[PDB]
Amino acid sequence: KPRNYQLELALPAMKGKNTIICAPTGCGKTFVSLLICEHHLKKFPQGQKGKVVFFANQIPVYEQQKSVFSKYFERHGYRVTGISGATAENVPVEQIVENNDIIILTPQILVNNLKKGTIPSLSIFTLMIFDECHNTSKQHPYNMIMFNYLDQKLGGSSGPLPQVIGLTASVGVGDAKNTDEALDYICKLCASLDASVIATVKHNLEELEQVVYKPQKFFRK
Amino acid sequence: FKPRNYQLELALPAMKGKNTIICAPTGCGKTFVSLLICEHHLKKFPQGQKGKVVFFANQIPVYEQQKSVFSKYFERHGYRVTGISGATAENVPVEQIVENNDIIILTPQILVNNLKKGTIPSLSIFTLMIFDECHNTSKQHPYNMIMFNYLDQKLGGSSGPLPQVIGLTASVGVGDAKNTDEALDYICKLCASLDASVIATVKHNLEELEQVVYKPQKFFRKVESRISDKFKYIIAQLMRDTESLAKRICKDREFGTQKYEQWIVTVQKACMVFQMPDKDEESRICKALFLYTSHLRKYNDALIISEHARMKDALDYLKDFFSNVRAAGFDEIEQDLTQRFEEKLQELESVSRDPSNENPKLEDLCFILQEEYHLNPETITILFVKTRALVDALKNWIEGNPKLSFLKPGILTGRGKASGDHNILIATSVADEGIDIAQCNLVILYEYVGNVIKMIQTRGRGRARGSKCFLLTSNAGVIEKEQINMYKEKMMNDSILRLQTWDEAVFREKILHIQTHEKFIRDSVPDKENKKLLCRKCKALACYTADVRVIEECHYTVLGDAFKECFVSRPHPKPKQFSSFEKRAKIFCARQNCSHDWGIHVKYKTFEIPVIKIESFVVEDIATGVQTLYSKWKDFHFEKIPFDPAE
Amino acid sequence: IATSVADEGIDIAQCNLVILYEYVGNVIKMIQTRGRGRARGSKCFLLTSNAGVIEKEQINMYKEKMMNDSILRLQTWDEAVFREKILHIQTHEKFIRDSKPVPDKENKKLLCRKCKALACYTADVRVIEECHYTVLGDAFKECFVSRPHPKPKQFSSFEKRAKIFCARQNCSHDWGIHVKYKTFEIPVIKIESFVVEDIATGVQTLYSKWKDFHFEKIPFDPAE
Amino acid sequence: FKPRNYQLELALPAMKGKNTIICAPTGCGKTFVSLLICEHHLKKFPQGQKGKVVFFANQIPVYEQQKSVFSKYFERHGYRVTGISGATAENVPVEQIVENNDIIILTPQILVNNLKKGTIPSLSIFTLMIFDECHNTSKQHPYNMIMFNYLDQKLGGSSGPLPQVIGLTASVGVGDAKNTDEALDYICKLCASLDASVIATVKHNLEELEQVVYKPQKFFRK
RNA sequence: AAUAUAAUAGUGAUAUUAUAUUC
RNA sequence: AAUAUAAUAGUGAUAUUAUAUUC
RNA sequence: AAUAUAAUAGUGAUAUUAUAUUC
RNA sequence: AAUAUAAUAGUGAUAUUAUAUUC
Ligand SMILES: *O[C@H]1[C@@H](O)[C@H](n2cnc3c(=O)[nH]c(N)nc32)O[C@@H]1COP(=O)(O)OP(=O)(O)OP(=O)(O)O
Ligand SMILES: *O[C@H]1[C@@H](O)[C@H](n2cnc3c(=O)[nH]c(N)nc32)O[C@@H]1COP(=O)(O)OP(=O)(O)OP(=O)(O)O
Ligand SMILES: *O[C@H]1[C@@H](O)[C@H](n2cnc3c(=O)[nH]c(N)nc32)O[C@@H]1COP(=O)(O)OP(=O)(O)OP(=O)(O)O
Ligand SMILES: *O[C@H]1[C@@H](O)[C@H](n2cnc3c(=O)[nH]c(N)nc32)O[C@@H]1COP(=O)(O)OP(=O)(O)OP(=O)(O)O
Ligand SMILES: [Mg+2]
Ligand SMILES: [Mg+2]
Ligand SMILES: [Mg+2]
Ligand SMILES: [Mg+2]
Ligand SMILES: [Zn+2]
Ligand SMILES: [Zn+2]
Repeated sequence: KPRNYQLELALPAMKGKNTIICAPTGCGKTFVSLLICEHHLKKFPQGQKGKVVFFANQIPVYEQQKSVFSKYFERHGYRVTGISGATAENVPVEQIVENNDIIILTPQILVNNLKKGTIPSLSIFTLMIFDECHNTSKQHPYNMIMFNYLDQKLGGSSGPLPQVIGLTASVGVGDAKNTDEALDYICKLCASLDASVIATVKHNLEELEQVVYKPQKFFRK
Repeated sequence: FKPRNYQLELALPAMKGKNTIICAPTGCGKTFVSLLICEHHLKKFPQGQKGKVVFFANQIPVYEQQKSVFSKYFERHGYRVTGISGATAENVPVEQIVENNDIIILTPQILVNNLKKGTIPSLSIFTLMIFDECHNTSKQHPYNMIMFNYLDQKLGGSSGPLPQVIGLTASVGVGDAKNTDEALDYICKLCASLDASVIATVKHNLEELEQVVYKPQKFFRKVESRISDKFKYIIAQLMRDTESLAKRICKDREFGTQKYEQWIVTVQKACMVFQMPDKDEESRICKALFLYTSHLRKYNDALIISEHARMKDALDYLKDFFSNVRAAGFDEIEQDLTQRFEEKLQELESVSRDPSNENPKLEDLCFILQEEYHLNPETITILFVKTRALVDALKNWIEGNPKLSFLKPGILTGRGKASGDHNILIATSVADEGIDIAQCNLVILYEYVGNVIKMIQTRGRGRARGSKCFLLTSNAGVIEKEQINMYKEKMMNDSILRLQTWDEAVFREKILHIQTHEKFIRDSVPDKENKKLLCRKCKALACYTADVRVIEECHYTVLGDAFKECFVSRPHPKPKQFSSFEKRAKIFCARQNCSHDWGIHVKYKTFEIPVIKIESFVVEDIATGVQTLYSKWKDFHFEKIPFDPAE
Repeated sequence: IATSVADEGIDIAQCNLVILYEYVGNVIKMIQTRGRGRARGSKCFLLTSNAGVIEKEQINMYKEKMMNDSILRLQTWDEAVFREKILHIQTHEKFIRDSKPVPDKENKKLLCRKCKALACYTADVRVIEECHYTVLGDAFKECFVSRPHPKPKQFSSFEKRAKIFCARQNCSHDWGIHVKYKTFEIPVIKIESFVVEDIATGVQTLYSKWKDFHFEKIPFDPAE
Repeated sequence: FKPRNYQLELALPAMKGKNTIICAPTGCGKTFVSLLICEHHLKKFPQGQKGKVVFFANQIPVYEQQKSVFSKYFERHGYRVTGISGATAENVPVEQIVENNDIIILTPQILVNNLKKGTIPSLSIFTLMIFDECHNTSKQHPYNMIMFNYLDQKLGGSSGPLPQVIGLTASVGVGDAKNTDEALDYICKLCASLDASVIATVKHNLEELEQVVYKPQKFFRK
């Protein structure tokens, strides 16, 4: 039984919109991910099937997400697998991606396999989820994958592209000294993830504030 | 191809770029007129430009026919012909299909819907429009919606180019006009609806036209009603005993008439809103009342059927009814009523097996058929009746009659809830002209009441010289209706010939006036608290208005696993795909074999969902307790939550 | 409160009290049930009004003694000899294991076991993947009702959607299920709900399982 | 309608997805055979997928007839039928026309020219191909050019999905063959041209067929 | 302009003519 | 679900039924 | 639809019911 | 080996160090 604000955060994503989901740490973004993935996979007709890729930037988060998704989606008939640096070598990555509906990856695997050529395009995925998506910027692996995405989009490749969902507790304003510059930075981040929507808790705020409380900060000089 | 002179004469005003209503007798070959107009229209453009024609067929057979003819004819000229009907309208790029074809055959609802969605931005994309049976352009008919768009663009400041409008009809109609002047008004309003400045009729070439389409002679047969009803004498006792049974539970007009039908329907709707503290008892007596009024209705129907046909046919109607009832299941009330019916069955079949009781109308009909087939054994007949029950009735009556043995009957009805060997074709009615069938040199109208347009159109079956049309009735009013319809035709032709004499400019001015007036006329709080939806028969709880979702601002479905326990289902007798929906099965009330029809079960996109009609339910307000009944979902006013796939 | 659990199953909370109410089982389940009593001081009561049940599980205890003793005996044997004996038993079992009735092509009639209404014909019955049986034609569709399945499940290539019942005079006898199989939406019927009348003879016989019903079973062809 | 048994028999190898040359006497109603195969082909696809059938008529009258019949038959089932001939082939978005229609009747030269022009990138857009009078596939005839494209795609390194291929003929021909072995070679070469692994003829149902198409008695007047 | 079939001349590729079709 | 026609009830917007069509 | 276990009649293959599981 | 963040120096690209991660 999901909390209301989780449904509220998941709603723009479930409508097929590329979305940056911004909510405080500990609000249970995992279940949001599960809802988005479930709705995304079940929406496809009989003659078609979706493929979801979940990017976790760290091995503990990788294993956790892999376990949770495997336990949750085994029932619905979706095969969940994962590729980390340990199991990434001397394996048919293309087949592993092809033979599974949900694939949990550390971004470096996809970067390496993309530039190596084993995975020709991102068109193989119908959905992408970046955990801690604020990391998409500069030379970070996230941003490299997204560079592949945008290179395909802005080019004449004319191939189908996956829906992109970011997840973060903060997008960040960067070095911005004022709200205008902040707006520009946030816009550039949205551009990085090709997101047209930023989802935050609005209607359900009072419920959210009964879960994650803001601690008091003191300054000792 | 060798076109007749009157066809060129009719097509001439349209070829001059004039918006034109083409009025000519049914069967004169209007298709060739359309072909000529389209060919000339397409070939008139310079090299750097091209025209786009859209043809409106109101019915699918006409759609396929016209699409085929236009494709076969215009392929050699380098013009692509396509079509979009209800079947092929879904999940297709309508805009591109229109853009990539020169001639497009369409059922009007496609264009109305696509204009409403905005997929087709403007009517400016067409340089020519052709309305088949253009007399249908009026009121809320799809044709008139299209023309609403057209005139909204013309009278507006958009200043976009508009297509030439060509209507086609056998009769424009005078409407309700009691005199020629008012008829002139109606015709002018029609011309305003189609934005037509010209009414084209055959004048110079009439002598050629009259050698193709001949006017059949019309005879009026006025007969007497059957002199004595034994059948109604005894069945009025079953109506009386049933309304006496109803007279036990109630705590609260002639038989065999429409008045009694209206009364018993209003009563049936009155019994659904009665309430008690005990709800199960309420369900019992409401089911009882529903059943009583139902049997009453069926008995009434039997009376009427036997008025217009054999008493055996009415008896068999009731027997079919009770057969179905027996198939439904054993209900105490139904078993009772069927029992009391079965008590009188012997007496009844005793009373319709007698040759003495045969109705005067069927005797006279038999006389007509006998004489006409005696004179001409090769005669092909078509027999129009009001109801399908009468279709079956006369179907059985003909082959159940030894004297009519030369007849080989056939059936023509609608789909919904000479060289061959069929000599006579019994039918209900056919919308407009339709596809040409075998020529009938005998047309029998049995208790038929039409309008002037249908009268003029039915002549198309009699095109051959020597065709005859009889009107047989016991009502004596029907005669008068047909006669005043003939007078209406006179008014029509005279008013048309008067309009043709006007200066075209002045006529355009009057038309513009009418159009602007009509546009002026045309341009002229939902309840948020939860309601209950109860069965209209057993008063059982079916749904809550919070569970109801609205798909495409039209169809209504239900969410939750709760509703799945309230209904049963059986595969749909007539599986049909409407819009984006595909009919699968019928859903009925599941409580104690109530089996009341709640709606249908359909496949919509990826979902398998039930769709219900408010007509089958009673709306109870939780707060007040007041129960209400509703026409259609349009008249039910509450805030309707759109269907969300993500919900 | 529970009915039964196959084998050990998932590990549950530790119960220091296990009560068997009119319960009868084998030695294996007896030893497995102890797994819920792992902690010291756990107790197991067997409560019955039958002088038999007690006797049953004590001969089960004796069976356990025999088991442990026999295992202790087998563990003293030489592994080579044991391999030899095992191979002997294996070959024997394979010999026993390595060691079809003529189908009836006469058209039968499948009648409702309750109301004796005609449901199906054996000419209409088609077999999907050697196991499940369906009914062709639009004739069958007027013989049955359907209700949304209370426990929809996916088995193999099939998806359960509705349950189907008899339509005649509210017989409502359970004839089978209605399923989505590949591209087709089709009913699947069980023979245990029907009576077979060969009306050549006029004889009515009853079959519990489909594989015990021998008639001509034609494969399901999408190309029909 | 009510198909004759030999028609179902002839269509059966095609309805199982095999590339098939159908060889039957002239006037046995091959039209309804095509209708059967096409209907089954289009209805076999799941919801999220759809097929595209292309019918090759070598002559304009046959083109118009087949276009008409297919249109009248498949309109009710929700399949758009169209056609492209020499008259309608110029200054039109042929690629879009192919894309936006389920059943397309072509004269072969349209497909040849449009394949060569590049407007139709691959035959992978069609899930089914039907050649009327398929014995014409040989030498430089347009049919054989189309099949050259097909076979170049098949035998080539990168090969996408390929359409099922159904030929229709009264006679496959033996060529100049002077004996049954050379005839066998010619027939095998023809089957190789159309990529057909099955030759369907009427065998089980022969009596029914011989009640429909009778063989005229031939006399020679010297 | 291209394609097919037939007859012909030639050992053959082909060539002439006849016939049909297509873009 | 929408639309048209006819009869009936009402002064009428409408309403009921019948018939047909469309999406 | 298959599989296992238990009770019950049969000497037994089995059969009925109960329970549980799997595809 | 790659990447991110922070401090510091520099107008800046960057550079040093610290910290963390990934392959
Ligand atoms: O070289 C040919 C050709 O370029 C052109 N031509 C004439 N008809 C066609 C045609 O149907 N298709 C194509 N692709 N090209 C065509 O004309 C040149 C020769 O002219 P002709 O005198 O031989 O042709 P004409 O129209 O006078 O007579 P015919 O075509 O009926 O035989
Ligand atoms: O409210 C209606 C409607 O939502 C839906 N429905 C049924 N047929 C159609 C249709 O042709 N076009 C549209 N837009 N909507 C349709 O069903 C609801 C009512 O169900 P019914 O019981 O009246 O439908 P049924 O098939 O049983 O009768 P009928 O359609 O043959 O007259
Ligand atoms: O003959 C059976 C069978 O073909 C099919 N069926 C039903 N459930 C399954 C299943 O779990 N696995 C397989 N392989 N096949 C199955 O249904 C036919 C009989 O229908 P039932 O009424 O017995 O099945 P139902 O769902 O109504 O009851 P239940 O078995 O789940 O309890
Ligand atoms: O140039 C580097 C590099 O080639 C190699 N190396 C060491 N660790 C890694 C690694 O995690 N991933 C990759 N791709 N390459 C690696 O060693 C060379 C330098 O040796 P170092 O002394 O700097 O590395 P070392 O293991 O000794 O120290 P540390 O990296 O654990 O702190
Ligand atoms: Mg799917
Ligand atoms: Mg053939
Ligand atoms: Mg499909
Ligand atoms: Mg060519
Ligand atoms: Zn009910
Ligand atoms: Zn039954």
